[PDB]
Amino acid sequence: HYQPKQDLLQNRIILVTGASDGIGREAALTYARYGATVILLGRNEEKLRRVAQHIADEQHVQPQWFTLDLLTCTAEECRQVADRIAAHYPRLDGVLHNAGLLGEIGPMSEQDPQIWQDVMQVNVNATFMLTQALLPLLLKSDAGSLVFTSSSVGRQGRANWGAYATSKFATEGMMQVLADEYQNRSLRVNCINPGGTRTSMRASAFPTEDPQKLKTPADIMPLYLWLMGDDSRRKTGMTFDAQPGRKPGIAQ
Amino acid sequence: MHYQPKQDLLQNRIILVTGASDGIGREAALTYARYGATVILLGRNEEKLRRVAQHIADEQHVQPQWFTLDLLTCTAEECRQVADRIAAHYPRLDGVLHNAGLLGEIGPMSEQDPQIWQDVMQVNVNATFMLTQALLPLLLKSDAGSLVFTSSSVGRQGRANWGAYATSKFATEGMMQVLADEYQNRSLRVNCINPGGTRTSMRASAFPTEDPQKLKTPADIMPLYLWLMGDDSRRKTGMTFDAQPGRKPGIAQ
Ligand SMILES: NC(=O)c1ccc[n+]([C@@H]2O[C@H](COP(=O)([O-])OP(=O)(O)OC[C@H]3O[C@@H](n4cnc5c(N)ncnc54)[C@H](OP(=O)(O)O)[C@@H]3O)[C@@H](O)[C@H]2O)c1
Ligand SMILES: NC(=O)c1ccc[n+]([C@@H]2O[C@H](COP(=O)([O-])OP(=O)(O)OC[C@H]3O[C@@H](n4cnc5c(N)ncnc54)[C@H](OP(=O)(O)O)[C@@H]3O)[C@@H](O)[C@H]2O)c1
Ligand SMILES: [Cl-]
Repeated sequence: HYQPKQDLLQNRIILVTGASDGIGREAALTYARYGATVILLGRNEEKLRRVAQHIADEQHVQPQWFTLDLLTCTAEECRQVADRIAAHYPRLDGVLHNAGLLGEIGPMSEQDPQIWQDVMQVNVNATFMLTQALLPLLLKSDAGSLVFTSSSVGRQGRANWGAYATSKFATEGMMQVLADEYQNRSLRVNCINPGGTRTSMRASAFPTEDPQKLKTPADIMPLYLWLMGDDSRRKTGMTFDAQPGRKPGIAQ
Repeated sequence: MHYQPKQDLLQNRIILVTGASDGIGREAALTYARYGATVILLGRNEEKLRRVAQHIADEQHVQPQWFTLDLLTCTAEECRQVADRIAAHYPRLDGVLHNAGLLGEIGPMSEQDPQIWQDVMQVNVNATFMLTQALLPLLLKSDAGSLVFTSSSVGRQGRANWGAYATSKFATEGMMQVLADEYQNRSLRVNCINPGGTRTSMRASAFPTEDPQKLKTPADIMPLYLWLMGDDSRRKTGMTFDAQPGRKPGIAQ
């Protein structure tokens, strides 16, 4: 139902994490198609260069990319990325925290403790540290938009989703704290729950699922566009479902 | 909450309490012993733990055992070693109260110390998970085990300046729900308790201008703690309960 003009994001500088594949890749491509100056973040250089070349072929402007491994980045290793961005851009109008680690799908009694900690580190701790590093740039926007990525399991825990579900609950908590802090300020903060979407992470979570029964990243982009454009400027502290009527769990 | 069980409610129940050296955990340990339980005290401060054990020994004439485990510094191995020590002395665990928690510092996200943030997540989420995992076999030996996590009002709705702590309490609720779902067809029930504003040092740290005399004490909120460990709550799982349902979240006015 949301069909914005093709220049919705013209002149908006938007950073996308996990831009090298799946939903983040589609978000980067789509934001560029809608006029934005996109900044790509990921850990795999070759995958990032590929997405950037795809965007340059269509927009005739090469977007910049930065590699940052959220699992191993120390507190200072995130601020360094913000300094590099600040050297080339005067502000950030949007930040989409899309990067995420699934970890292990299995019972709590078997959850590998190191993997548990890695999931919490990428999805929660490093996501927080990166956010802290980028807030100054976000506050230079006339109406900045900060978006975190949750999941169906971020609102209702489900058996065998261990660290990932716990990390998505944490994500919603973090978003709500930030939304309240910036309530009457220039920055809005919200979460997007994409719902079951056709990506390799989803296929790993549900190996018996038929991915053709799922919506594609392209299909769920309207919400992604809406949160970065001016139509959502009065909305903060909310978790929005990209697929409100989708039955949670494996596709039937 | 007018729950007033018989004084023998927890007779022949082995219950482990973390953060048993002060505040709510200390009160829970004393109260469970008074209601008949064989209490196991966990904390990081040996001297504090010994004092609480002695206090229970003075009244029950049966001194409960204590184990030291620092949740901020423990490894998965150290949790298994404690569960192994417990299994050596006890045949099961009928209850586990995860009461231990770290507040961190009240302040905006832009100012949050990343090391303190990590410390809060480590104690409240990661170490709480590791200990849970280590204790599941003992809990499953109970006829009706009860696993209880401790949340907060900010674990249901995030508010400004609560940073790592609010985030960790959301995580706590999530972890509890995963566990409840996994054990719903087994003998173990899993729930959360939100004690509400209670007169403790952590509460004073969270609200430095609050008059603590306007708060209920840990003793005053015990009915829910007893209820969750006794047979009257055996068909309840996956829920988050408020010890003070008639209190508006926030500073005491
Ligand atoms: N697809 C779904 O059904 C679904 C449902 C609900 C929520 N989500 C959420 O949607 C987001 C995107 O996931 P997706 O399905 O698109 O999965 P995906 O294709 O695996 O993409 C995940 C992205 O996160 C990046 N990433 C993982 N670990 C990283 C690290 N340590 N440092 C930096 N980047 C890292 C990945 O980089 P690499 O390319 O190097 O792997 C990748 O770009 C996640 O937050 C996920 O939890 C997805
Ligand atoms: N008081 C409230 O108004 C309130 C409200 C909502 C939720 N809660 C929750 O209630 C629980 C109890 O809090 P409280 O108010 O009783 O706080 P408290 O008086 O500070 O007690 C905290 C307990 O946790 C233990 N602890 C802290 N860090 C530890 C560590 N690294 N390793 C092992 N144990 C550690 C403490 O040990 P030490 O004795 O060595 O310091 C202490 O026994 C917490 O989970 C808290 O989040 C409290
Ligand atoms: Cl021993």
